[PDB]
Formats: sequence, C-alpha cells, structure tokens
Amino acid sequence: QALQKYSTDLTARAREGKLDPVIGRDNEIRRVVQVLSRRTKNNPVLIGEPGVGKTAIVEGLAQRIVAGDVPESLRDKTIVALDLGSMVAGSKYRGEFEERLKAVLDDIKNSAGQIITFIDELHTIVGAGADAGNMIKPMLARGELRLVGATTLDEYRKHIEKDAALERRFQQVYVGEPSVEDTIGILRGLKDRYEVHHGVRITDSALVAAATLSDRYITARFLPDKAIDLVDEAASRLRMEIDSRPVEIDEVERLVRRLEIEEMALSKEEDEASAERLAKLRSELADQKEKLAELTTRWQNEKNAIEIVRDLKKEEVGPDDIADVVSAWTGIPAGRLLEGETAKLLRMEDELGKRVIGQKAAVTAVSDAVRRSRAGVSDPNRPTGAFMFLGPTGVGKTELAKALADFLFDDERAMVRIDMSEYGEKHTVARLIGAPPGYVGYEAGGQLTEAVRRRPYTVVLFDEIEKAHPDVFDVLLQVLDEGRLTDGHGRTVDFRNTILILTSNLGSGGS
Amino acid sequence: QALQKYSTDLTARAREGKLDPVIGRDNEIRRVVQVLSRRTKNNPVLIGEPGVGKTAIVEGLAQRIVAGDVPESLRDKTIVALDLGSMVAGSKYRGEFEERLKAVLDDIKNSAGQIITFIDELHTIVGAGAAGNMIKPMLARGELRLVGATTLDEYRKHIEKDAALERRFQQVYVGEPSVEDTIGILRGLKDRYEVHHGVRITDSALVAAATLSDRYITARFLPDKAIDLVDEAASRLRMEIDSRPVEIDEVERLVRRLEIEEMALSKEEDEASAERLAKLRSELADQKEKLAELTTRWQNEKNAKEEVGPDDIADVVSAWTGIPAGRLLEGETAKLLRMEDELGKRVIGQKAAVTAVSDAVRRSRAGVSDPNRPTGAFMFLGPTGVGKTELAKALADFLFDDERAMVRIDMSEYGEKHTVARLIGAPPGYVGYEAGGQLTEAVRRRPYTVVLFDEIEKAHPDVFDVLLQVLDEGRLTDGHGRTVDFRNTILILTSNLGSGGSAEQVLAAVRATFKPEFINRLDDVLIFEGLNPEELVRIVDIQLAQLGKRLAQRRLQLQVSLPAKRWLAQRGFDPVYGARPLRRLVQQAIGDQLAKMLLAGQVHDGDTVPVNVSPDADSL
Amino acid sequence: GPTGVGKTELAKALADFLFDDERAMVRIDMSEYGEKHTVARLIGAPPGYVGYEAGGQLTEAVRRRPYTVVLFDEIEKAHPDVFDVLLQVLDEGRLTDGHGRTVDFRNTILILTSNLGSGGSAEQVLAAVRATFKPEFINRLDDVLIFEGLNPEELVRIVDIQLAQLGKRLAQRRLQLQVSLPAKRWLAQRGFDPVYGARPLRRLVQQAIGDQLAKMLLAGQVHDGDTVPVNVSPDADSL
Ligand SMILES: Nc1ncnc2c1ncn2[C@@H]1O[C@H](COP(=O)(O)OP(=O)(O)OP(O)(O)=S)[C@@H](O)[C@H]1O
Ligand SMILES: Nc1ncnc2c1ncn2[C@@H]1O[C@H](COP(=O)(O)OP(=O)(O)OP(O)(O)=S)[C@@H](O)[C@H]1O
Ligand SMILES: Nc1ncnc2c1ncn2[C@@H]1O[C@H](COP(=O)(O)OP(=O)(O)OP(O)(O)=S)[C@@H](O)[C@H]1O
Ligand SMILES: Nc1ncnc2c1ncn2[C@@H]1O[C@H](COP(=O)(O)OP(=O)(O)OP(O)(O)=S)[C@@H](O)[C@H]1O
Ligand SMILES: Nc1ncnc2c1ncn2[C@@H]1O[C@H](COP(=O)(O)OP(=O)(O)OP(O)(O)=S)[C@@H](O)[C@H]1O
Repeated sequence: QALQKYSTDLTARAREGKLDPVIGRDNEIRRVVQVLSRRTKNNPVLIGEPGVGKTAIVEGLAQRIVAGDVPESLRDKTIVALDLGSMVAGSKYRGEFEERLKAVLDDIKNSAGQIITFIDELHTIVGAGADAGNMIKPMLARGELRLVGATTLDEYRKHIEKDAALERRFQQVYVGEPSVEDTIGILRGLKDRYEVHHGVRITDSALVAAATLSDRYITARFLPDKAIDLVDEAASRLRMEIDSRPVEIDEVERLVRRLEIEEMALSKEEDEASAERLAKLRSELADQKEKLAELTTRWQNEKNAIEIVRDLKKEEVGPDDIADVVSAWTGIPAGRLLEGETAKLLRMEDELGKRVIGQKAAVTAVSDAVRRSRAGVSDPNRPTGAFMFLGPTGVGKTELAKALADFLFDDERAMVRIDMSEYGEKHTVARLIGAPPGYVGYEAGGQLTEAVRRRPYTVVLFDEIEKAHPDVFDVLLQVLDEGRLTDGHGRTVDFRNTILILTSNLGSGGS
Repeated sequence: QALQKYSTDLTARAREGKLDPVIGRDNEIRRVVQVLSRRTKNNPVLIGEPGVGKTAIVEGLAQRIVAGDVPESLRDKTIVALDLGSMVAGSKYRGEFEERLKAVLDDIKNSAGQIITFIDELHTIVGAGAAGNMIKPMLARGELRLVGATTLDEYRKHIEKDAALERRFQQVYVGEPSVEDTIGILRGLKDRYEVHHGVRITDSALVAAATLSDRYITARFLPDKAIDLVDEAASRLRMEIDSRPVEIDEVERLVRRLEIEEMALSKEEDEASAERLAKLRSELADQKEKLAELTTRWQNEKNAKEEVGPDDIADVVSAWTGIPAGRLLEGETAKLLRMEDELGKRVIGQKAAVTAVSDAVRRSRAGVSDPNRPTGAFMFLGPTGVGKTELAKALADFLFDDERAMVRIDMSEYGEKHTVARLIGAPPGYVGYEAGGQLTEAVRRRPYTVVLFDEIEKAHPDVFDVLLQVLDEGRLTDGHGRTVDFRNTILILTSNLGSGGSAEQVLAAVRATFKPEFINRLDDVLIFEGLNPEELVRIVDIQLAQLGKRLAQRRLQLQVSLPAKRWLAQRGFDPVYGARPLRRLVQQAIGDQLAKMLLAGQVHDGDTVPVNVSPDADSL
Repeated sequence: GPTGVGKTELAKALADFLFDDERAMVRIDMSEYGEKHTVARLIGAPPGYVGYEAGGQLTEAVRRRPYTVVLFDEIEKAHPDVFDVLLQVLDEGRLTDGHGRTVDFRNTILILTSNLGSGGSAEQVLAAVRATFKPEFINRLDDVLIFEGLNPEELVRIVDIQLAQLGKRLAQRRLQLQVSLPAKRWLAQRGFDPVYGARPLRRLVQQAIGDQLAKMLLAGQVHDGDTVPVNVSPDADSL
C-alpha cells in the first residue's frame, strides 16, 4: 500500500491510451525484454544522448505488455514508475526515509515478481540519503527487483560509474539516434495526435520536409524530436492564423496604430527642428495605410472566391510553413524568395554600386554566389562563399566586405570581424579556439567560435591575412571546404551558412 | 530475541540449499578459517575489486560449516548476517538506535562463542548515528568475530580514515581468477541455469563464453562477466523456443508497419508525393518475397535449435559492445568479396590503397589478425586533391551505413604542446576534469568506430608520442586511470609531405619529419599517384549525379549531352590541383546560369533542362 | 638502444614468469607526462580539491600489493620534474604522495626504457644519456644496459616463435600450418633491413601467409579442421 503513495502506474496509463504510440526500435525492445527475464542481475539501463528516445522505449514496452506481444515470462505484469522526491519529501527525523524505502522494497519483494520497477534518471539515486540508494544492492544482485532505468550518456559517467560496486549490477543498452528515413516513419505514425490537438491538417510532404530540413540547420540537437518541434510550431501558428486575421496584416495594423499614436503627439511640438521629422512620419504613415488597404482588399478577393467555389460545389501546414519555422529559428533564411526578395537579388550589383565604384568583377562574383545559395543550387555542406580578393591600397577591398555585409542585414556591426594583424606569433591561435581543459581561461570558449555559434548567418572578415604567422592558415585549412572547427569544450561549430572573406595586399603594383 | 529481529541466518539459509556452488577458492577459505580461529582480534575482512567474488566465499564457508569440513573450533557456529539498514529505521527518538545496537551486541556477547557476525559492505558502519562507534572495545577483546567484505576503494575511502578501527581488522586480498579457473567455475553453475530455463547448455559454449568475454568486454572482472553471456543466451533461446523465432519476427513487424504507412499515404491529395509512394510498395513487395521464402524454409527445417551453441555467445557479445564477433553470417561473405569494387563507386583509381584497406578488413573479420593490436593503422599521403580524405570517409560509409559515424579530429589545431590535455583530459585537481578526454571518451563508448587524423604533419612533434602506444599496443589512459581499448578500430593518418616527388622525395620528408620508432609501428605507408586525364570522366559523371540528386528536390533532372560531358573534363584538369578545379568549373558553368534562370521564372519546377555545348561555353 | 630489438618484451617476459601473467605489472606510459603539472596523477591530488578520493595512480597500485614490477616506457619523453620525484625512490626506498602518507618501493623491480640517440655504439648514446638525466640519478641505478641489433642467424628462431604464435592463434577454429623449411628460411631471408628491428617480420608474415589465408578461408574450400601446407614459388608463397 506504500507503492500507491510513492509510485504511479504505467500500464494502468497505457491501457487508457494516455501514452503516445511507439514506432520501430525493435532490437532495443527485444534486448530489454531478454535482459529483463534472466535469472540473476536482471535489470537493464537505457543509455544514450538526450532526445534519441529512452522513455518512449519503456512506454512502448508497456503498450506491448498491455497488448500481449511479450513472451510467456512477462504476461500480465505491472510496470511501476517510482518517484524518489515524494519519498524524501517529509523525512526530517533520523529514521523516516530509510524505513520508507525499506517498506517500499518489502512491498516489491512480497509479490511473486509480478512488478517491474522503473526509475527514470536513476543517476539521482546515488545520494538521496543525507547513504541511501545503497541498501538496494543486496536485492539488485540477487535479482528480485527488475529495475529498468534510463539516463543520459554523460550522467552515467559522472554519477554512477563513480560507484563501480553499483554499476556492476546494471546491464547497459546503448540507444543510438535514428536516421532521417526512420524519423520520417516515426513522424508519419505520430502526426494524427497533433492533427487532433490543433484543429488543422498536416500534409505528408510537410513531414518529409521537416525531417530532411532539421538535419542540416539545427546541428545542436538529435533527431527523433528535432523535427517534431517544427511540426508542432507550424501547426500552432497555423491554428493562430485560422483564428483571427492572419499575419502580414496583423503586423501592418499594429505598425499603423503606433505611427498614428506617435504622430498625434508629435504635432503639438512648439519647435523648428521637429517640424522636419513630422514631414516624414506622415509620409510613411500614408505609405503604410496604402499597403494595408491593398492587403485587406486582396484578402476579401481570396476568401470571396473560396466561398463562391464552395457554394458552386492556407488551411493545412506545408513544406514552406516548416521552412518559415526553421527560419525564425536560427535566423537562417531558407524559404522560396516570396516575391519581395527576388527583385532585390536581381538588382543586386546596382545596390552595391551605391557604395563601391568599379570592381565589377568582384561585385559580380559576390552577387553570383549569394544567388547560387538562395536559389538552392550550391553544395549543401560547404560555406556559401569563400574567396580571397586582393590588390593595391585605397582600392575598395575592405569597403566591399562592409558594403556586402550591410544590405544583407540592414546593419553594419552585425558581422564578425577579426583583423589578423595581431596574430603575428603562432601561439595567438588560442585566441580564436580557446584554451584546452586545465588552464586559466577555459570557461570562456573561443571568440570566433562563440560568435558564429550564436548567429550562424553573419559574414566573417579576415583583414590583412598576410600579416599573420604562417601557421594560422593551417587552422583555417578546415574552416574552408568543410565549415567546421572545434574548441576546448569539444563542441563543433559549423561555418556552412557564412561568407568568408580574406583581404590582403600582396604584389601591390604587379600587373 | 533481537538477533532474529534485526538480522537473518546464513547457516539456516544454506541448510535448505538456497545458495549456489562455490567450487574453487581453497586458500581464501582456509585463511578465513585460520584467522577466525584466533584468540584476540579474530575478525577478517575480504577485500578486492567489485565482482571477483567476496560474498560467495562466505557462502562457501557457510556451506562448508553445514557439511562439517571445518576444524574443531568451528562446529555448529550459525553464522549471522547483520542488517544495519533496519536498525536505523523508524528510530526517530533520542536513543532508540543506540539501545537497539547495544541490545544486539549484548545478545551476541551472551552466547559463549557461537555467533559469527557477518556485516556485508561494512564501510557503511562508520556513520548511521545522526554511533556505529560503540564497537571498538567489543572488538579489541576477541569477543566479536565480524566477518566483512568491502570493495578495494571504499575501504580506503571510509575506514582508513579511522586508523583506530583498521587496527582491529585482518585483510584478506581476493584476486581475480583466470580463464581456466573461470571455465572450471562455469562447469559447475550450468545446471542451475539449465534448470531455470528449459534449455541445455554446451561445454563448447561454456568455454567460448570465457575465452571471448576476456578479449572483448574489458571493463569488468572475470568470474562473472562470463556468466552474463550464458544467462542471456539462455533467455534468448527460451524466447526463440517460444512462439516465434527471430529474423522472421523482424520481417513481419516491418511488413505490418509498411502496410500501415502505405494504406494512409495512398489517399494523399498531392503530386509531389506521387513518387514517394512508388517505392514504398516496391520495398513492401521485396520484403514480402523474403518473408514468404523464410516462412517456407522454416516448414522445411521443422519437418526434416534446442541448446545454446558457441555462436550464440558470439551473437550476445555482438549485441553488446557493438563489435561484430559472430562467424560470417551469410550475406556478409559476399559483401566482403565485393568490397573492392563497391568502394570504387566513390573513389576512382588508387586501387593499391583500396586493396590495402580491404585486406585489413577481410583478414580481421576472418579471424587471422593479431588480437592485441588495432585492426589496421596505416598512413597514406600524396599530392593534393587526390582522394585521401574521400577514401577515409567512404570506408566508414558502408561499414556503418552512416557518414557521421566516423570519429574525426583534425590536427591543424593541435599545433602547440599543451593541446594534448585536449584529447586526454586534465589531471585530478584542475578546472576541466569531469568532461574527460575528447578522443578517449568517444571510443570508450561504442569501441568500433573509425578514427581519422587529418593533416598529421601540422601537429607539434609531441602529439605523435601520444599515438606511440595507440599503435602497436592499442591503449591510452585518460586523466582518470581508465585504460581504453583501441585493439579493434581502424586508424587513418593523412598528410601532404613532399607533394613534388615520385617516391624518394616523399620518403625522405617522412623520415626527416617523423621518428623511426614511429614509422615502424605503422602498416603500409601508401602513396597516391595523382589523377590522369582519362579517368576524369568517371569523376565528371559522379559530380553530375551528385548535383542531380542535390537539385532533385523539385524534379529538375538535367539531360547532360555527351559533348558537354566531354568538354567539362577536357578543361578543368590541372596536374597540380587535383580535382577541385572541376568542382569549381561545374558551378561556374551550370551553377550560376541555372541560378539566374530559376528565380527569373521560365524554369519553374517539374521541368527538365538540357545542356548543350556552345562554341566556347555551354548553354542551357 | 635501437628500435624493435626487445627492450619492452623483456620487462614483459620477466613478469610473465615471476607472476604467470604478463598483466601483473604496473605499466605506465611516460609519453603522456609532457607537462609540469602532470605529476599530480601518478602521485594523487592534495586533500580535497577535485579528485582527492581517487588517490594516486602509481603509489596506490604498490601500496596495496607491494611486489609488482614497475615499467616506465619512454622515460626520455617525460618532463624534468617527474625525475626529481622518482629520485627519492632510490637510496631511500619510500615515496610520499599528495595524500600525506608514505609508500615503500623496497620489494619492487624498477625498469626504465628509452630510445636516446640510436646512432652510436656506446659513446654517443651514453653521452646523450649523461646529457639529459642527472649524474646523481644515474649512479644510483644498476647497469645501464645497451641492446644490440639483430643478425640473420638470430632471426630464424624469431620466425619460429612468430609461426608458433600464429599456430596457437589458429587453434580456435582448429587449423594448423605445415611450414616447409624453404619457406621458413625465405621468411627470414627477406625482411632484414637492420634499421627497423624485428617489426617488418610481423608485417611480412601477415602480407604473405595471413592475407592469402584469410582470402581463402571465407571463400569456402578451406573450411575448419583440416591442415594447410605452405611452400615457395619463384617469389611468393603458394598454399
Ligand atoms: N520510436 C519512437 N516512436 C515514436 N515516438 C518516438 C520514438 N522515439 C522517440 N519518440 C518521441 O520523441 C520524443 C523523445 O522524447 P523522450 O524519449 O521522452 O526523451 P528522452 O529519450 O527520455 O531523453 P531524456 O534524456 O529523457 S530528455 C517524444 O515525443 C517521443 O514520443
Ligand atoms: N571604389 C571605391 N568606391 C568608393 N569608395 C572607395 C573606393 N575605393 C576606396 N574607397 C574609399 O576608401 C576608403 C578606405 O578604403 P579601403 O577599401 O578601406 O582601403 P583598402 O581597400 O582596405 O586598402 P588597404 O590595403 O586595406 S589600406 C573609404 O573611405 C572608401 O569609401
Ligand atoms: N568461486 C566461485 N564459485 C562459483 N560462483 C562464484 C564464485 N565466485 C563468485 N561466484 C559468482 O559470481 C558472482 C559474483 O557475485 P559476488 O561475489 O556476490 O560479487 P562481490 O564479489 O560481492 O562484489 P561486490 O563488491 O559485493 S558487487 C555471483 O553470481 C557468484 O555466485
Ligand atoms: N579519386 C577520386 N574519386 C572521386 N572523387 C574524388 C577523387 N579525388 C578527388 N575527388 C573529389 O575531389 C575533392 C577532393 O577532396 P579530398 O580528397 O577530401 O581532398 P584531399 O584528397 O584530402 O587532399 P588534401 O591534401 O586533403 S587538400 C572531393 O570533392 C572529392 O569528392
Ligand atoms: N630479442 C627478441 N626476441 C623476440 N622477439 C623480439 C625481440 N626483439 C624484438 N622482438 C619483437 O619485436 C616486437 C617489438 O619489440 P619491442 O622489444 O617491444 O620493441 P622495443 O624494444 O620497445 O623498441 P621500441 O623503439 O620502443 S618500438 C615484439 O612483438 C617482439 O616479438
């Protein structure tokens, strides 16, 4: 009766359909089943990096038990999910939590073995005493409590392996991350639940696109769920739009209201210099009211036509809604050039010519490399542009790197700029990679690394590349042509969406 | 009346035969007896690594007492097993625990010399107060026999800090058994598992599960890391002797799910998903074929296994630790023979290097390779843009069927001496100490990957001295005392020394930049030979296929003509820059042209575009 | 001395018969102690910083079982501070660690190893030895032995040893080889560059016998149990 107080039930939740379906991953289920049924020391532990699916496997095993697909030695067994915080909640006195846990263990052992224990994140059991989480050792080794567990691949090493007399009683089951083709199947089988939670519909191409697109942009997470987030956010945004009026009318209305409020207060300014700013505010206000009227008129035409066709006879998420989600995330633009960017990209060499005069070849070569990437033609695993341009002084080779970095971002200080005139000695490389573990500045990372990692779309400039020691080129050797360097902490950063630019002054006069 | 309240009875538990055989370990039991039969300070302590067997020795002593093989002054002693976890339980008051302990000690002392207290994991006796200290006077008089057993580390971490205590204790070191002793032990315990599971166990399996777990699984000790293989092979054979076997219970589960997916992908009101259903059904039929064939052959075999064999243990050790340890299941022996021409699908030329790589896999798999040495570690070098990294990525692309499964470090960043702590970790007592190594901690888990050292020459010549034992011994220790196992990976070392000689210049640069004791541990030092204008067409078509697959996301296959496919290889061939000028020329010719075409309308998706060679350029 | 001549396999052969297992020695690889602060791992951290409970790496393996032979691979590549620590092991007998205890190396067999110079008979190599170490640390050791190169006569016995090793390894699948004396002397005739020691013999074995055997074995026709002879051709060894 203490199991009721200090444990919830898992099969009693899987029987009422309150668990999500589990798809694939048969080898791991079979290994867990065949480890959970041996004579002694019969308790596995699902180990692996976070996100790959480790509680989903236990819930799939519970659903399989409820269905009856398990072997004879597991028919009609209840899975119990222990909770340790609720056992340490009130234990002030010197002998409360110990007898609590002992009563729980006695209630488990009293049964004929008709109970399968399940502690998730079992790395939290090494303490909990003050000494506890250690009296379980006699029963673990004898095999009287079948203890399925699951911990991260580096909480094990940090908490359990430090008690090598305990991690002997556990059998490890390595759960690797799935591939894109298996993520597609998982999504296919898992979509009709979000389809119900949000009153929308989800196209299958929108499931292929999520899995194939969240594998090359979001490189900091793993991939049974790195796409489910895209699908969920797309569905939620589409539901919001299915509610009151959609986007890009909801922005212009808010903007016009604010401009009106500002103009109604800037009018009563007894000044001479502020009367000039009130002459542009009204202009932009009228310009915005124009666009808002045009949008609200086109909206009625679309809806009107739809209703007409319905009486005569943008309502489901799509592969571009997924793209808009993954573009609001990470800031990287991967869309379809929605009629506002195509014109700008076509008149590109004419807007760089407003700040750089001449250098037609360089301007054309940069504009021709931005479009090969926006049009979806460039190599998907390489920087979108990496070229070194050089010449005599006062020519424009630093201006162009600052003229290109402007109209792409509407700003000027939005590019990561390091000037290699200070890297004269070869030991200064650590200034862009960090210090290896065990030195003074280590909990700071690199300076280029931790600047590209935060926004992986800015352009990077290497001024005066010739002035550096001839051993930093070797460091750059793999940034180019692959877009990847590491740091002290071991985390890889991807330079696969940035435009690298290296200026220099060699020759200086040669034809 | 408190002993039975707060303890149990090992002798009673063994009289009913609730224990296992303890065959072996004569000297340890003899020493335990002769120390227990002392006059004063008669209390031993079994000590050793976790898993070698330290409670089994006490269980054997109990069985031996019950049998009557002990000397005179041990007859009818009734060993008792104390449980301090119950003494401090609900003792929420001011003196309850102290008085419980005192009553138990008095009850033990009142018996003349019968009770032999046995506290397991006695390191937990230091605290428990708020006590556990009212035992030293009872101990330094010979009145308490206190048999105990703690691991080799928790002893010095908890008890050596109490030098008053450890003086009243005898230490009995229990070393681990060897492979022959492990086999002898296994031959006695097989009956218990043969009874628990309705299965028979073979002696060949018993000896394989001891000679194999000593080689592959090296993180635990070896009276018991061999028992698990038997205990899991038995469970798997029981599950198989149950309703359905395996490798049919996979095809069935896969076909069911494929049907469920096809039944719901058919009514998809789309045009882009039309070719995505045109292969699901193909794969489903190709799977039903194999399902039917296996289900038919099953009836043949059932009209025309029953006990665990020697390869079932191999299958268990292969499911564990990742490593393939089985014996050439069919479909593999054809893959390994096709290897040499299957790698040529991505790497053209360099057939010497291809053969030298495949010959280290076909050997280590057949089982003729050296066990205590990596399965191949060779450094190949040559000019630039030739394929040396492409080969290292294409090798690990069909051993694991996943490009990212390779362990890739690039030695361009290990330019200075102190960057060694970056792939090994920091010593005990510094800032980054929990994260461990970077190369170490990536092999200790899943020890079957391929390791790539890119531009080995760019590193400070003190990092080679760390790889000096990775080669020829396959082991390095991180900043934790954890010797990892490199004996079954494939090491690859790329470089660019010389780049301007046939063989003598590069072999002089190698001997001038490396040490002889380093060049000696290596396998064949392969030298690539540069590309020839003839076989560049086989690279042109691979690049074109790659580009096609890349832009196939919108159904834009190109009909590249033969004169264009020839022009793309006529120029763009440099005898100095390899094949990267070709990659650049492809996007200078087709890339920017199609990019201008595409976003200015007139090339809307679903269309096919032909290329044709103009007088100088080529038009779309 | 030179490379591949038997320096390491002697420290592994002494323990092999003093303990009946080549894994009963404390083999630490001194090629990783190339930094000054790396002394903390083979001695232990001070009381209570990050790793006090772990204790030393060298001192602990001998405080618990003080009869082990201790090997130091590539002592030349260490830092000139671990020598100042290992010094007090000699002419004293004991070693104190960061914990604050004292451990006695009075029953161990210290063994060092290096590859200094490798260019002179004894004069250049012993000058190099006297140049990097300290003379007060050298007059405490026993004989500073120099190992000799291999000769074609001392190589046929090594071929016999390697063939015995290969045969013992092929006992799992129950195979055994028949090596004709022409092949047994050809394998020693080739692979005698007197600059790389005995290593090239291992590679020649795997290239000649092992590769052919492993290509035949999984192509059927050499199924387990039976024996196989090896004979000589103009150049190669046909099986
Ligand atoms: N095989 C699978 N079939 C269906 N859904 C799956 C599968 N694997 C994972 N998922 C889903 O993907 C998500 C993964 O979440 P969890 O598995 O709960 O995270 P986790 O594996 O427990 O990792 P941590 O360490 O606990 S955060 C959940 O939404 C699961 O429902
Ligand atoms: N073609 C050009 N069009 C417009 N401004 C230019 C042009 N060339 C140079 N300038 C001006 O020159 C100034 C600095 O030129 P930079 O391009 O920064 O010099 P640079 O090209 O980097 O040469 P070095 O070798 O680095 S000093 C700015 O004020 C630019 O506006
Ligand atoms: N001499 C032996 N004969 C037969 N079985 C043995 C022998 N020694 C150990 N075993 C078995 O091997 C396993 C070892 O378990 P234990 O000895 O209880 O572990 P341990 O030595 O107590 O180590 P810890 O620190 O308590 S986890 C058990 O299944 C024993 O039954
Ligand atoms: N033999 C080849 N077969 C197929 N593709 C090749 C071949 N040689 C080169 N390539 C291609 O040309 C490029 C060469 O890249 P890598 O082989 O990685 O360069 P590399 O051989 O490592 O030379 P370095 O010294 O690293 S610059 C890649 O895009 C390869 O796909
Ligand atoms: N005298 C010898 N007798 C038998 N085998 C030998 C002898 N010398 C070398 N070998 C073989 O050569 C291989 C390596 O020899 P080692 O003695 O380990 O090299 P070493 O003395 O450490 O030299 P280095 O420069 O450190 S690699 C071993 O596998 C031995 O079988």
